[PDB]
Amino acid sequence: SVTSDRTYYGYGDVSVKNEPVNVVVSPFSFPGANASLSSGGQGVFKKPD
Amino acid sequence: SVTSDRTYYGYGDVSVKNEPVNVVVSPFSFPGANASLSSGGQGVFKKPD
Ligand SMILES: [Ca+2]
Ligand SMILES: [Ca+2]
Ligand SMILES: [Ca+2]
Repeated sequence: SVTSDRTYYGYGDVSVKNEPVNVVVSPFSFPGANASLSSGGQGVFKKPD
Repeated sequence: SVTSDRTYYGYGDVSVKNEPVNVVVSPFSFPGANASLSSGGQGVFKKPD
């Protein structure tokens, strides 16, 4: 007696939470400790991490 | 839902404090002590430091 509207459903959800990367900074204080940078000087400074 | 502005930062500082050199002067009083410089005289005067 009923004319069914033939439509059933399925569903799902997608969760995009974080950003791809975290650029953790540990800044450099390049004259350093137990060192010295003078005017006109020339050299190299290294920070591994 | 958010469109991230994808920019992270890193930083560091450089410390140029001193001038390259210190010209310590210890002046000379060349007629010296226990010596004598006369008019028209000729000679040599030495200061090691
Ligand atoms: Ca993050
Ligand atoms: Ca140098
Ligand atoms: Ca100085």
